Amino acid sequence: SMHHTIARMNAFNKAFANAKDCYKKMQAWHLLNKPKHAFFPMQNTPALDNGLAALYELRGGKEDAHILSILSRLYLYGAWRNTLGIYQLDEEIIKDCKELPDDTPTSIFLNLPDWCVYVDISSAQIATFDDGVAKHIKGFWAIYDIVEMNGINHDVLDFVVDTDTDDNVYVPQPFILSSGQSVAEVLDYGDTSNTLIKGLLPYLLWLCVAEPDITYKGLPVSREELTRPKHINKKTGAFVTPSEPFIYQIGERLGSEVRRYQSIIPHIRRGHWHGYWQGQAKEFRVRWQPAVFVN
Amino acid sequence: SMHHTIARMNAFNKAFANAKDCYKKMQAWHLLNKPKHAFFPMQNTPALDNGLAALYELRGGKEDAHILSILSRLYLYGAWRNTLGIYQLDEEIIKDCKELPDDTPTSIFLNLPDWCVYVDISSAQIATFDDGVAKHIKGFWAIYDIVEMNGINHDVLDFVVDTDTDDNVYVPQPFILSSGQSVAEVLDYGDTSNTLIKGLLPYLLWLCVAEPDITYKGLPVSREELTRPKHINKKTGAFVTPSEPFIYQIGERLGSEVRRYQSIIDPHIRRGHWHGYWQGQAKEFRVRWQPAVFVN
Repeated sequence: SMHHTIARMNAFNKAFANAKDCYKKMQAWHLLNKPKHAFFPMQNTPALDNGLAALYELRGGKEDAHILSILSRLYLYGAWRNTLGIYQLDEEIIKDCKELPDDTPTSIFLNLPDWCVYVDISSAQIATFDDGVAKHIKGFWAIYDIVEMNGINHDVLDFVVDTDTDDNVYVPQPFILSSGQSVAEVLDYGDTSNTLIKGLLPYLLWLCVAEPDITYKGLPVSREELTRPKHINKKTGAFVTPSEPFIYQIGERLGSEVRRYQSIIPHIRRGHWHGYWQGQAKEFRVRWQPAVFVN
Repeated sequence: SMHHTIARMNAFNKAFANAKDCYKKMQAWHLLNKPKHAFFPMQNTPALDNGLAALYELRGGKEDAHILSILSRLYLYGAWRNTLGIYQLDEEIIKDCKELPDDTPTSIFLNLPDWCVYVDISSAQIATFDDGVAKHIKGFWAIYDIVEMNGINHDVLDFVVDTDTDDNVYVPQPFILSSGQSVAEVLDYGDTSNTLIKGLLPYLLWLCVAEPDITYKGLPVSREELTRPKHINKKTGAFVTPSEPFIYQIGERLGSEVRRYQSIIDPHIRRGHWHGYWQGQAKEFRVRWQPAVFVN
């Protein structure tokens, strides 16, 4: 079957007929500017379509839900349509991804493989509120952004929640990274959004660490393999985009190992992230600590 | 209007006709044993009703959902009906209660005023899963329990989620306090349940700290007042139970200042948070609320 994300993206592309032209504009901007991490800034989305810019210029247009939905979606799909990476977390790893080492640097989240990735965490049974209603979080997109605040561009990681519903709120939730501070400092000093983000970072960390457990159709994908540069027509400048999503498993091998322990039935000590230091010119390391089997 | 918790409790008391007798048995047990914190242990609920005990003895009775629900509800309501304390958190404070310090002792959660309290956190917009469905957490009960694990008694705080739904899962989620350890240790080191509980602890802390903001119908209720001994008919041994809930506000005064600052702004507000610290040998703990401040 077609993934519900792809079906909703296609339906949006039909219902907003200018979407493909907007994606073409975004590509042009990216080729012009060549940003270090993002594909196209959320800030520039109003400029992409003149009718949307006009409606957005009306009083209350900057707080309209439908218009921000379309703009957020243009930003999201414009970055994501170039790779269509879907990463499904193994349930045994879901139940063990709970937190990050509190001293974790924001810089580590600059290590994502693409401009935008989709992460499937449905087994985590996390919910949220598109206000007025509680909904199951099927997954989320992580997508880079460039935000100019008081004269300076800032590296931001935006999170877009996917509840697989018609009225899904696609508005991104930002998480600043352009500082030498830690996750706790950005998140915990400076909140609904922050709480949500703080829950999603342990899952996203798999696409940032040096030693992940990523497989494609059962074959291991190394970190070098994941980062291996993709090949934009060099004589035409056009973008080539996938016709189907690329669906990976994260932590399947690990899960498989855990599933063997449970089959035996004397106890399992679950895995977790583990992080530490490396006085001056210090460094960070985070590695997964696998579940171990005792007695 | 009648609070939904009370309506569901009455409907349960009607649908399970032996409930009141079971509550009387619990009272007798309490008077015999006089535990330090709990009213009646979850462990003894199968013994309360013979038909339920018989169905519980069947293969798969132990894991049956309906039975477990009845037992859970007897345990919950038997303690809670003696006080009917409902504590509603103020919107401005709910929003600033996010976590505790990891160092926070488990012992501090022995400071609750009743055997069982209900906390209304509707505005926190927290959700959960009665499996297959996502639901809004309207509130939760915190209720003490006493559990023998491997031959020894243990002090436990149980959490019961309230989603205000017919098929609500009333099964308690335990949290051990007998250790002398900290929240982070008991929880994180040792999880779905643990995660939920971790989220709930910041709200429950208001009923444990030395300087809370609790008001009843606009009147301050001090910690000494809250903790004052209640009056069991001394000649008869009967329990007297409230006919209506006692509804308190937590953080209403605090919220009012915060509202005030917003009014002026309509300059910034630094939000409040819990703040904790130490007090080398024979050390002690302190937690206090840090209020929101107005800047510029």
